[PDB]
Amino acid sequence: GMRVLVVGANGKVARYLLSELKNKGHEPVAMVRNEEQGPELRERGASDIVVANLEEDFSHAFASIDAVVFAAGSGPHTGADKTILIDLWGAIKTIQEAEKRGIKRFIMVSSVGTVDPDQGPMNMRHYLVAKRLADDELKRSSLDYTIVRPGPLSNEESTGKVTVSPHFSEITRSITRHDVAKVIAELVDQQHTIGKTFEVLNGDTPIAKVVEQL
Amino acid sequence: GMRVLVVGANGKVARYLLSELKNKGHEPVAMVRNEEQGPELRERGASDIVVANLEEDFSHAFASIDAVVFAAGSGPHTGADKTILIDLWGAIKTIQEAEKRGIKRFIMVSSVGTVDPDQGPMNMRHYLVAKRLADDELKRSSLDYTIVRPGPLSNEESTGKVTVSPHFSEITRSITRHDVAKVIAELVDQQHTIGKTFEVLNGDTPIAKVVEQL
Ligand SMILES: NC(=O)c1ccc[n+]([C@@H]2O[C@H](COP(=O)([O-])OP(=O)(O)OC[C@H]3O[C@@H](n4cnc5c(N)ncnc54)[C@H](OP(=O)(O)O)[C@@H]3O)[C@@H](O)[C@H]2O)c1
Ligand SMILES: NC(=O)c1ccc[n+]([C@@H]2O[C@H](COP(=O)([O-])OP(=O)(O)OC[C@H]3O[C@@H](n4cnc5c(N)ncnc54)[C@H](OP(=O)(O)O)[C@@H]3O)[C@@H](O)[C@H]2O)c1
Ligand SMILES: [Cl-]
Ligand SMILES: [Cl-]
Repeated sequence: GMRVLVVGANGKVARYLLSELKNKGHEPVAMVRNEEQGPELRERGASDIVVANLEEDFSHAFASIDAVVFAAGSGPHTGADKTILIDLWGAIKTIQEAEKRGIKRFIMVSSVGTVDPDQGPMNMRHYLVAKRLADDELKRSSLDYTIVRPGPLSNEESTGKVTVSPHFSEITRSITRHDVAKVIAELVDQQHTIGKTFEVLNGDTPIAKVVEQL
Repeated sequence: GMRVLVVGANGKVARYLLSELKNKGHEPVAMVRNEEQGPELRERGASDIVVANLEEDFSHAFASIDAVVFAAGSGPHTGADKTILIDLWGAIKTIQEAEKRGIKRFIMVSSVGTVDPDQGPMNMRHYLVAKRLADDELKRSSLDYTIVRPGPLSNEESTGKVTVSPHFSEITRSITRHDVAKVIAELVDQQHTIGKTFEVLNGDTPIAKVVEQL
């Protein structure tokens, strides 16, 4: 059972992820910007709460941690300034802090669209570049990484069933946030998933079996 | 005499740079987004004009080129989306295109503030990260690079006199855009400046002598 720091722990995927990690026998440590978000994240599955901000010194957050999941993001309501500062620069600093501390296991929540950002919708291209460049920083690191690139996210209830590819030639489906969380929790302690980058949609294959074959 | 592609050739520094390169015996090739900008850049010193856009396929621009100067930028009037897409992603693609083609000589026009972007003014921090990460991409490349980090830019007339440092412990001065252009033109064909990153302010030392000692 790993102590897993969830960076971005108040987000929609992350919230589900706290519960998925708990029920896999892990100890989810939720990182939050303000202390008042903590009580409900404990109800959702967090073992511990750490109050830290990616824009400030957040090194204290990484104390006694076995694995990091980067699930943070600025979102569609803050500017492209925050896409740079959170999704890209924040991720880069989380990676450096994990190396510094010797935390080997790192799961990146990325996105489809990142293999070829210049072919993505112009209105999204800045986001896709930010995600891509963060992925590349992880790929250049010494960490035991896995990069999960979900398709378009939905808020439907979990199906428990997905499809994966190193890279789909087209994206014609969505994935529920519940199911992304399930995928991450399934692979956090799977050594055979180290060094893997994959895209994930809802589909027909049970999540446990998909992860077995990654 | 080198054929020097000036990326961002319609900008304020770049415009002066066309003339500085010409009068050093180089052939400045101005890259512009639209053809109508070309006639005046020829008057300012350009030997040739190439019409290309960093957001589209611009590989044709790099034909018959000996050196690249990246002097492009989104500016304070477009969004942080364009800081990502031009200053960072555009630079990254220019670097890749230079490697692809075997163009060895690359001069980056960067900025002070990049050694420690989190200590810079919050309103500028996204820009400083973009510049920093572009600099790091160049530093990881196989190119014969020089990175010039000017201080705050001014539109005063050239003094011809500067101060340099690997990194100033404080910035209490500006530098004219004329003088930045002079610095770049001075070092483009100087082999001893390869692998050098430095900050540059106006000061007391003639530009030729500063470059001799880099
Ligand atoms: N939308 C899509 O269709 C789509 C597609 C592919 C990939 N994705 C990616 O999937 C990820 C997870 O999705 P999601 O729906 O869970 O996103 P979300 O609900 O926006 O989660 C983002 C979290 O990041 C946190 N955060 C923001 N700034 C922070 C900072 N400075 N320090 C620490 N935390 C900070 C937020 O905190 P607060 O609670 O304080 O706001 C929020 O809880 C996204 O981040 C996105 O990049 C999305
Ligand atoms: N302001 C400061 O105090 C300061 C301090 C330190 C460093 N700097 C850096 O110094 C650099 C040079 O300064 P400057 O004053 O010459 O800037 P500038 O006048 O804004 O020059 C930027 C140029 O980039 C071009 N450009 C924009 N998008 C492009 C694209 N997609 N493809 C090709 N070209 C594109 C613009 O073209 P158009 O002519 O079509 O607009 C413009 O000519 C800046 O880029 C900045 O990063 C500035
Ligand atoms: Cl793609
Ligand atoms: Cl600095």
